[PDB]
Amino acid sequence: QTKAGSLTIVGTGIESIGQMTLQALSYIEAAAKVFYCVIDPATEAFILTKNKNCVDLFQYYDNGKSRLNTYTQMSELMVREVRKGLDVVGVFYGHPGVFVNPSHRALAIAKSEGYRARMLPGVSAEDCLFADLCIDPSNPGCLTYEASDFLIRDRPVSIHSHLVLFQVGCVGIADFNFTGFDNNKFGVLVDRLEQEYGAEHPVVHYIAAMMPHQDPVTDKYTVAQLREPEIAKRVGGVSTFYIPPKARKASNLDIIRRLELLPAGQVPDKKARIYPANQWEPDVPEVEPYRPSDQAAIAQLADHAPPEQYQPLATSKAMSDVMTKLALDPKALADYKADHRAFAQSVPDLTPQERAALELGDSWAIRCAMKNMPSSLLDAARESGQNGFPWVIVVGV
Amino acid sequence: QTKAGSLTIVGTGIESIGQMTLQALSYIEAAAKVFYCVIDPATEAFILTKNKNCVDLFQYYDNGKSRLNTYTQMSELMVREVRKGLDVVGVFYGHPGVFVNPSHRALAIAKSEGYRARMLPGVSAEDCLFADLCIDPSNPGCLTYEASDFLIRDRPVSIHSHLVLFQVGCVGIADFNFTGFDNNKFGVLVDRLEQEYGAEHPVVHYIAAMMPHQDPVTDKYTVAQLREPEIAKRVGGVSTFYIPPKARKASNLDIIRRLELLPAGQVPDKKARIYPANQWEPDVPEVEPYRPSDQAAIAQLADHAPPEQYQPLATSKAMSDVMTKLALDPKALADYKADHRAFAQSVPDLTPQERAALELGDSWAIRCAMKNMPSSLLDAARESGQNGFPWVIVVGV
Ligand SMILES: Nc1ncnc2c1ncn2[C@@H]1O[C@H](CSCC[C@H](N)C(=O)O)[C@@H](O)[C@H]1O
Ligand SMILES: Nc1ncnc2c1ncn2[C@@H]1O[C@H](CSCC[C@H](N)C(=O)O)[C@@H](O)[C@H]1O
Ligand SMILES: O=C(O)CN(CCN(CC(=O)O)CC(=O)O)CC(=O)O
Ligand SMILES: [Mg+2]
Ligand SMILES: [Mg+2]
Ligand SMILES: [Mg+2]
Ligand SMILES: [Mg+2]
Repeated sequence: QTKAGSLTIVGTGIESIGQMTLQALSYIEAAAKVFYCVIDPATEAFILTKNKNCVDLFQYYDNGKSRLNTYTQMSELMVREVRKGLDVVGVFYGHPGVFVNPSHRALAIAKSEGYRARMLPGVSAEDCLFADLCIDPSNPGCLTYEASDFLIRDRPVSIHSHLVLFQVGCVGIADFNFTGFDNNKFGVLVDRLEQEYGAEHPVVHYIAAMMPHQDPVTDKYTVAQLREPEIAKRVGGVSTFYIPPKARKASNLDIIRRLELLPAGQVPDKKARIYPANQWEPDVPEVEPYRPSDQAAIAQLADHAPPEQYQPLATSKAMSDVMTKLALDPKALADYKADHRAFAQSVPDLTPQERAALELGDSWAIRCAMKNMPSSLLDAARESGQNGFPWVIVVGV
Repeated sequence: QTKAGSLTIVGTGIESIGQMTLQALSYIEAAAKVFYCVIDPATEAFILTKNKNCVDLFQYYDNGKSRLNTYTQMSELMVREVRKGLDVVGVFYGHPGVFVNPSHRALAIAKSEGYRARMLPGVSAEDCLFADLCIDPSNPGCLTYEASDFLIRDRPVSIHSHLVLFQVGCVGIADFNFTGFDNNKFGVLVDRLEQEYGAEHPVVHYIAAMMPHQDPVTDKYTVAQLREPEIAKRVGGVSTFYIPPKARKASNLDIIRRLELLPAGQVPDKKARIYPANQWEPDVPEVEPYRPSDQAAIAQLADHAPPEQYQPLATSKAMSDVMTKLALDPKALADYKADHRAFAQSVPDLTPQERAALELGDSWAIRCAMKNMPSSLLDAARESGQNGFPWVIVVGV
């Protein structure tokens, strides 16, 4: 049925220790063997306190050694231990599948040979970028590329959307050196940005803080300023560029008609923007945070009561404790998945409904047991024909 | 100098409890007041065990009430408490700035009025998508849009890169209903996908697991199949689409020359792919994981030793403990930032070098204190002219 051995690949996030997820920590602690690739030493020291059997993958880089040969070796070290029947965890900084080769290789090999294989997501450098630069990828869309790939494959830009470029400090480099990369082809990237955006358009040099007390680098330059030797020298191995839009894109009349966004009149202007505006975009006008409509909405707070169809939390200590244990104890989760009914029978202090919900394991049953559903909602809701009960959208266009 | 009151906005991730970051948890526990917007009840119950003063923001939605008026109210509830001098935490599921309006509004208002304001990144639905579908945004680039915005602004697609569309279950809808959205304009999205990709191109319906024991939905359909009523009905409020590339893009000869990727010969073919290949892409041929070059690299593992310029961890329990405390205790971090020297003096058992590094607070000093730097590296490295010491790149194109 199920052969011995598994591979779980997890992330640490970017900022030391704090940006690791609770589940990444729990799998590191439970593992028989840990392999890791991180930048900062505080995160390294933290990992070594959590498991007695760790190996640093960074020792498999070398001067003039092809990165592809290093990545083949990193992946094989992990899969060898999986073949021996061990529960193996690989750890990469940030998100372990965002701009990472050996994680995807090791997982695909493990899966093809019939072992359990999973990647757990983490916080990427792009996630940090959205938080520190105060932008949302939804407004007005986001394009993300590797800088060398961007140039070699002539990947398209959209002047109306966000652009994010990773690896701007090693344009055209296939190998490794411990002292760092000589970024002498950086001018080729700058020529492309001049062609697409113009010499006076802004580019933001972004470096997320790796230690908890440090501030991020968020330095705006013109495309032309990147040609200056003193500025170009600041771009290194953990540098990312953000290039904001040049203009606002107009609406399509045919789509406005078919989606019925009309009172036989007209919608707002393409530059009638929702507060707040993108502060990096050139010549962006100031947007009013408290318009008359905003003021009227705030005035309604005084007499507000929860709507009749709102579903209040109504659970117990015993149920909350078991759901927390399933999220934070990998051994308990494996036991539950192997036999829902046996596991559910063994949990003390659960109510009859709570016990029945765990026996089934269905999402809607568990939700039903933990939230009170009013009669007004169920009379209008249409339950059978959950799939159609989680509706929490927090943005509008 | 510094007025009373602060706003910190944090995320919970997508999968219940486990995908919260260690720092998000620590700020929730330290807060004077917590405001939250989450989908699953186990995460809600968990938050309420961590702070005694919480408010559910979901109660400010209502039937036929504009989402913009709800978002104005959500933001004002948070900022009102900041103005009173309290340390306030707002909590949104996933990443709190990815497809979220009220977080960016509240933070911008707080910052403009002179209060401390910060967003901490979290794990988004797109982060989960990369992990569960086994793709990397770097290969071959990624475009991300809101589905209604995609249609109304006629946003461009690239047939050679990844495409991700959020909010495919509420095409054209500006308001709210507790029983869910009537997605009767879904056919308009399908027409656009047919125009761009063709009727037989794959589309993956993705729903990340929200509870720890459930599997994700990863269902492939043709564009044509989305017109069938039984399939269209499965798309809801937590549905995202992934559309894989149609073809491989060729290399630019001028860039190959200027980056010097030539031995007076030729590079690999545009479909000479690195293992593993994208399994969702149509008519993708099978790629060999163990080529002769892979086999030779693995053979070198037997006689491997760490290179002479490798930097081993060399720290102490006292130093590791303080760096962990700064990441996990917001009060300790604030104390350290207010007076580096006073804080550093008060930590017992630190060595002279460790103590001096904390007094300074500079990244390179702390790194120097925790890692042994060999003489071979420093003779070639060029320290002064760290910025140019973190070089850990884990992918090649
Ligand atoms: N502290 C930091 N700030 C900004 N970008 C960073 C960074 N650390 C790494 N990067 C980006 O990531 C590239 C290395 S690739 C590894 C990325 C990592 N898995 C992640 O999830 O983000 C760098 O060249 C840079 O573009
Ligand atoms: N469990 C899930 N699986 C896939 N997509 C999801 C999801 N939950 C939310 N989404 C996506 O997010 C949209 C709501 S917008 C909020 C997104 C959230 N802040 C995040 O970081 O991901 C949904 O319409 C859907 O496109
Ligand atoms: O050639 C294409 O197909 C790509 N663009 C063509 C126009 N490109 C060129 C560019 O990036 O400048 C975008 C544009 O400028 O309109 C249209 C499309 O999305 O299919
Ligand atoms: Mg993690
Ligand atoms: Mg253009
Ligand atoms: Mg979080
Ligand atoms: Mg096209």
